[PDB]
Amino acid sequence: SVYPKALRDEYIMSKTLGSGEVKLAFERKTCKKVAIKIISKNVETEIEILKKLNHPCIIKIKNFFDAEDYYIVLELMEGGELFDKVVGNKRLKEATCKLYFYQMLLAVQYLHENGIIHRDLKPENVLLSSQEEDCLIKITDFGHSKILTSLMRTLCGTPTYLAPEVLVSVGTAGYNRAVDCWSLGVILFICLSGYPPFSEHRTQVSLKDQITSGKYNFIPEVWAEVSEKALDLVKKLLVVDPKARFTTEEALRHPWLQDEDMKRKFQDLLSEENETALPQ
Ligand SMILES: C/C(=N\NC(=N)N)c1ccc(NC(=O)Nc2ccc(/C(C)=N/NC(=N)N)cc2)cc1
Repeated sequence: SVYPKALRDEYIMSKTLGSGEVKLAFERKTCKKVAIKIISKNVETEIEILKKLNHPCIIKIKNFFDAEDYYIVLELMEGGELFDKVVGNKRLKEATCKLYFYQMLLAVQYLHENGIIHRDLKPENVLLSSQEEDCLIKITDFGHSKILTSLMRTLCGTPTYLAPEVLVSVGTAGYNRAVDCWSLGVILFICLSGYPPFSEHRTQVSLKDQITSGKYNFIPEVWAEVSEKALDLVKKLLVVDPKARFTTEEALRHPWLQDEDMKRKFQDLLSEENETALPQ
């Protein structure tokens, strides 16, 4: 078939960047490059979540066309996916891990402050600003995300007729955001080590069983490279109990992230990006 005429009106379409599919396009008005995500026919709440969020490490929506398929126009991230930096047991300098992870933490912190849980954080959904190693990252893909109740309403009686399991669920309610911190844990583990914590590669233990026990695959030889501090943070994010797991605030306060050089590099990268006159 063809691209829709409203899209064609504003954009010249071009090569595939990835794949669900992402294409290169040029905005006609500006002659600048954009990315167009095509979702073959919830997207309208993803759009509405993305419209309202404003953070430098979260992807912005430029335009939207709901046609035969959906078309989401976004800023082009020249560095591609973090996934490509970590496949085939490739891995990043610990310093590069920290810079990227710091930014992931700020993004997810901002999400959680604003009542949004992402629910699908993985290396594919972390985009790099450039092909430089030191760059900005943005989190994308909010198609599984949730806005943070019926429980609160339920607890306004008088539980004369209320079922025990509802009363039991009160102990653990309101920690759904901790799933994001788990994922961040897994991504950090991968970035630091070049391999996955939980995997069916050369184990008899099921993936499910590995995850619910929290018994990640530790290969000391791969990790001898890595600081104890980095591994300590991983350990606090890969905690099975969601009430005990580190929050993004706790992670940002961890020794590993008290790194003024890393933080300066990030502030520098932001300035470069931003780049109107001000009173004084
Ligand atoms: C230019 C380029 N890579 N160059 C390179 N040398 N690797 C890019 C490759 C992939 C790439 N990926 C994306 O932009 N990926 C996205 C963007 C948005 C989304 C969204 C919003 N998805 N929503 C959804 N419901 N699925 C998903 C994936 C950007 C740039």
